[PDB]
Amino acid sequence: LKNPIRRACISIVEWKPFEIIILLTIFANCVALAIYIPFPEDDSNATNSNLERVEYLFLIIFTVEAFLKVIAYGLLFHPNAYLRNGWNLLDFIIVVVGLFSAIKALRAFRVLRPLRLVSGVPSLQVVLNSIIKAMVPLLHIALLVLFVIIIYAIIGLELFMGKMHKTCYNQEGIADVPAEDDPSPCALETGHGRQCQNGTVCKPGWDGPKHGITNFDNFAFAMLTVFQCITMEGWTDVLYWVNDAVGRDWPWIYFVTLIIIGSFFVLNLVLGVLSGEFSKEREKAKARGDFQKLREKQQLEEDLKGYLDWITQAEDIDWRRWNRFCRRKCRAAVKSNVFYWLVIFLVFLNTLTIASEHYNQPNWLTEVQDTANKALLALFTAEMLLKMYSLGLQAYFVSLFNRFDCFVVCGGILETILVETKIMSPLGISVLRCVRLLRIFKITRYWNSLSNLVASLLNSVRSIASLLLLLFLFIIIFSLLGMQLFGGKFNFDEMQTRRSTFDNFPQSLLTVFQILTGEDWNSVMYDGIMAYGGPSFPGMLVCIYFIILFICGNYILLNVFLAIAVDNLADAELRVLRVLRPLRAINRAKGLKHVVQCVFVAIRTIGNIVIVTTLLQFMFACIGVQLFKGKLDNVLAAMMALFTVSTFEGWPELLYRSIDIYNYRVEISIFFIIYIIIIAFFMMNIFVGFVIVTFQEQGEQEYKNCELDKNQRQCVEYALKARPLRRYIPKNQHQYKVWYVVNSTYFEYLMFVLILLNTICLAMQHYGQSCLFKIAMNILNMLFTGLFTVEMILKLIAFKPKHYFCDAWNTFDALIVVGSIVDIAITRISITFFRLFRVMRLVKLLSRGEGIRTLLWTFIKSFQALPYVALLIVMLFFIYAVIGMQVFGKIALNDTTEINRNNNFQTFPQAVLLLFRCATGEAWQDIMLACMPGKKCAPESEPSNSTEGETPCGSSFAVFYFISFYMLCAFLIINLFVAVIMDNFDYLTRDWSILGPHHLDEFKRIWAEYDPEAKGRIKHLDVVTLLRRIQPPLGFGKLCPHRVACKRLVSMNMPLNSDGTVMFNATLFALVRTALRIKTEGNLEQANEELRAIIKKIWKRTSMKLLDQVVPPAGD
Ligand SMILES: COCC(CCO[C@H]1CC[C@@]2(C)C(=CC[C@H]3[C@@H]4C[C@@H]5O[C@]6(CC[C@@H](C)CO6)[C@@H](C)[C@@H]5[C@@]4(C)CC[C@@H]32)C1)COC
Repeated sequence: LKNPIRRACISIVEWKPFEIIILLTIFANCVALAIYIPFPEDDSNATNSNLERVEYLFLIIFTVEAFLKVIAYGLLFHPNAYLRNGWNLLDFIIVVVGLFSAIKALRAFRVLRPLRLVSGVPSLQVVLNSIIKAMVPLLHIALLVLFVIIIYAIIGLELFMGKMHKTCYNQEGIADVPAEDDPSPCALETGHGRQCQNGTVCKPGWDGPKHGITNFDNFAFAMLTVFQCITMEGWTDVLYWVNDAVGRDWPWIYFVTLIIIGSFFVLNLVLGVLSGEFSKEREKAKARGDFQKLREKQQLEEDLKGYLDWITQAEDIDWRRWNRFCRRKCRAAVKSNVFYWLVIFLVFLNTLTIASEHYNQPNWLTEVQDTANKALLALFTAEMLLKMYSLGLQAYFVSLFNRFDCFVVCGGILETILVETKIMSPLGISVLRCVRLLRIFKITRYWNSLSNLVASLLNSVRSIASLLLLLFLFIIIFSLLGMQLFGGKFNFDEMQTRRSTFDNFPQSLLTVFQILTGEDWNSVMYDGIMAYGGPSFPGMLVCIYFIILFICGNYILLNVFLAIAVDNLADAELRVLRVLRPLRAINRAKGLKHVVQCVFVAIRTIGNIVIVTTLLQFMFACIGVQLFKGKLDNVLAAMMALFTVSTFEGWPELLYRSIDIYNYRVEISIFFIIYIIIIAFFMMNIFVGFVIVTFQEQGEQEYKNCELDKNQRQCVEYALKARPLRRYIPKNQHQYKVWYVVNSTYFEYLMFVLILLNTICLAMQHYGQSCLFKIAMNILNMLFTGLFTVEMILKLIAFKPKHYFCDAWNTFDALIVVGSIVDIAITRISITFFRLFRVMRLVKLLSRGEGIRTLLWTFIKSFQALPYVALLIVMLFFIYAVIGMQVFGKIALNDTTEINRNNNFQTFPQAVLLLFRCATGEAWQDIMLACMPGKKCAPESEPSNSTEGETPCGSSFAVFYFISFYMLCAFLIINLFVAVIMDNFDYLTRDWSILGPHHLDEFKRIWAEYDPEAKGRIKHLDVVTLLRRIQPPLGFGKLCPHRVACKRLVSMNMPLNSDGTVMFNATLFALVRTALRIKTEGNLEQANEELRAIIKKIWKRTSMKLLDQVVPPAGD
């Protein structure tokens, strides 16, 4: 605290150019660290030598800036988070520089420098703050995944402990396989791993993972494997591996349960993000009403144009006289609808003429195609001057739509004039055809169903710019960190050209992008860990770097998808055909027939959008193939055919294959971006249309309130049905005191730590097995069983066995006890559920998350509209499963040809498995490509001698059928998501911020619990002793028994039925009165209307009139 001169004279240096120069310095540092040519070890080629010295200048300017800030602010620089981050970065940099100068791991902290750029730039701090704040309330949800990612993993340790040790090394350290087949053990019960290679040896070894990484031993490896499986990428590979290793049909249930739990968790996270976004899309947005401001702006524009037309009419209604007379006729003629129809027909005909190019290269007609184009200019000019003559000079020119048309036509005529002469790289025909596409924008003026969409697309870019910049900066920092960590260490002791590397900046950036997309990232991570950190205790430090790079990346992309949701918010602002019974049976809900009707009535608009996108593709393909891709399918079908393998699963495969003409017009790939991006918007816009359709399907079911209020009506109808309970407690006081004290936070914590160390005994079981650790875990298991028996004995007798089988959680722990006593009576595969019971005790931790279990109570109990969609999806599976049997019979299972014993189809359960695998999108393109007309299918039948060279297996129709199946399944799961989010809208997106009605319900449950006496008639001298604390949020304040004693004892009359008898229902009604607004005695109008309209229109209580016997003491 010192401000005579220096503090006053140093806080003045806060110029805008000062921050500009600081940002320029940061950008220069980022560029300097960008190249930093990596070397194996200390190669001073005069480049890194100078980059070493530049760091001195950067450090000194940063530290003088920090000193200025510290002097200016004193003990206020530190509390700010970003200032503290910058100070810590600077301290680390100066410390490492000093340590190096005194005499290289800390150099990676320099990579953290670009983050400081976001510390000062506006319009980015707010975005990052909103992003980090949105995910906080959902953090608890993420914790659940941890439990899951442990639980099932433990199951594997029980069932797949060292099941990959046995191999099929042919002679000595070499398996009898082409380095691809899993050397499954020569099991005593044959059927899997037969290893019939005419001379085989089955010996223990490591022939599982490509590097011995994802083996189920070494529990951390099991966790890595289950995490890799839970991301929906390559789980079929490990499923086939384990099925070949141990046997068929036994373990698939585990993976199916894992995948369905993962899907449910994804749904839950999406609903949580929905609630987080809705908490701000309406609140604080309807307040300022910026949408109303935009509506006012467009209304003002419309009114201005109308009044200007009025003024033009007024001036026109009265040398020059002939010109004025012709002005009226010119202004009247252009407004005729016949003229507009003729003009639009001419424009469409000309656009068809310029689009008549069918990729041919003739000469007799191409010349005819030339001159007419020039005439089109006249056809695109006559209106123009008329709009400059019929309408005002400054009126028509200023509309933000027709001005674009003027620019387009002027550019087109100038380009035509230019291409009339010679020009290198003309592109004139391309841009002329592109502006002919813009003629359809006039067609877009009519039928505004696309004009509104394109206006929303134009609007959304300004908001999405910040998010895309943040994502680009994020991938930049992560690419820099990846380049620093490896720096060309991808030797692998091999020669084959790896598809990715971290030696140069662009290749590292594209590798990071590919990892973020999740395509083949597992193999890249395996290679990265095997480069230096071989499987061991310190070798896993690399692996975590990948994991974060996915989640913190993907979530952001999902947040970008949430931004897309915000953009959406911006867009919202003949054999066995006897199965007809379900069609008649499912006609009861009637909640989806309207959905089908809306979909099949909007399919026309969907097809029109598909057609216009196909026309755009035709234009782009014509331009590209006429200008490039010169041969040393079709201009409107080749892109579609590529898209059949480029559905966002295969375009990364295209990049993967093309990373090896070569660079001749690679922009098509980026075109394959933009088009897909256009789809990724317009289809999303169609989905946004579907959103509106869902808003019409389910969002229009709000009907009329027909009650006193909107939320207080819900409170009244919720607090009038609440009834008091008793909660009987037995006579045993000592044992129940032991329950209250011992069986409490202490007991649950000790149970959690003991089961955790039990897992450390079983989850962390020794790799392979050792006799010492074996007997250690045996005796520890005996001790655990003993302590479990002791705890259940003290929880059984002390709980008054009469009351033992009453509570629901008591029955749950009773089931746990019965599992334990099964354990002690059997202490064995397929019966070792008791150990799972121990991991089932981990599920008990979820109970301790009562605050989150309500979420579960709203999901698993949400099975009200779920049965209808579930029946629809299972009948879809039935109809699409039984139909494939006869058409794909004799599937021709063969080893290592993508159709094998694991890929078998003739068996019904395996066919279901295959169709489920295709449903999730796990490389179903290969499945589609595995059924060709020329492929032989089980040449065992008598007329299969290939006499005519014909394979009796067409199967060239499953592509369209499976595409339709994928679309239907995606639409149905979207429908179920909409159903569940609508079911939980009055639960999650409610007023849960501070004073949500569910908080009132929880406090009602507290009232049912907070009064242990349960005497029914609680005295006024007794409620002050215990019921003094009523409710913090709803109550007036912490001035018990009543903060407003006068109001709460006069308006709510002091209850004195029997020595101050208070009724639970009467007290709840009093709390409602505190929430509602009715005055003291003499409120006959509002109070009597509320209490007598109960019979008719407020809360139907014609029966159970007991309220009209307890309220007259208080209210009636
Ligand atoms: C009482 O509250 C309702 C009321 C009336 C208006 O209803 C709105 C409620 C949210 C709702 C249904 C609306 C628009 C965008 C909808 C989202 C589009 C995204 O599409 C998905 C589907 C899966 C992905 C393919 C893309 O993301 C979802 C995550 C997202 C979505 C289905 C979540 C729910 C959203 C309309 C006032 O609310 C403003």
